[PDB]
Amino acid sequence: EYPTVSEIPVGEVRLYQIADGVWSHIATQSFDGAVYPSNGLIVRDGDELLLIDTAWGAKNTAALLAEIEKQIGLPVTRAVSTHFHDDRVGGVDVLRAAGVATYASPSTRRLAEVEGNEIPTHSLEGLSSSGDAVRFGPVELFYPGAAHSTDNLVVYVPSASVLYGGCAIYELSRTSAGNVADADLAEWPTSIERIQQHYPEAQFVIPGHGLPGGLDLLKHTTNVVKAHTNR
Ligand SMILES: [Zn+2]
Ligand SMILES: [Zn+2]
Repeated sequence: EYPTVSEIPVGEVRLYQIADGVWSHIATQSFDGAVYPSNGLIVRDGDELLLIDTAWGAKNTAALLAEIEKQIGLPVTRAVSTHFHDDRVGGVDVLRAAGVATYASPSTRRLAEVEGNEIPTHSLEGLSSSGDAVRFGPVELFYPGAAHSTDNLVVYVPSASVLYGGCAIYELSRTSAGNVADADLAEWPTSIERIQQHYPEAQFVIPGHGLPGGLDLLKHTTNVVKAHTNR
């Protein structure tokens, strides 16, 4: 039922309905000869849509917009990128050209610039300190603290009890650390516990990469990160 790499041709995107007015988007990218899936989120905002994260590249992100307009048929008016990596900002230029207002925290925008990645236009205030939350249309944005990256945000949809962890949260099948080049291993379990404290009622938890689950994914991620810490 949830799509994997084997169900997604190169440069295509799939939409998966999680709950009423809430979808994930799933795309793939090839890295060093292996193929990785990646998730974002789409949340209905009345008669418009809010996008969370690009689909990891210009071509994928163009495909995403085409699939949204085919399947849902409401305008994507705003996009939020949850950290500075290319799976989150890669395609911001496509979105911007298409008339989508692109947003990220000032932390994310600065780190994207340093990496020479695409840079969302707008800055999101009110997310600079661990435990900070702001409402953005139909979602709450939450800065849990440094984890996968120092700027990583999580997104909650209160209407549907959907928690989107992005790349701060690992799927259950992931048994060893992923890309930790930009991580704060020391703080990552603390940051996960802020998430648990703030969204204990979450019914659906979506990782940045791989299969949705429940709140078990939070402790799962903590285990993996602590094991890596002790490598
Ligand atoms: Zn990342
Ligand atoms: Zn990622």
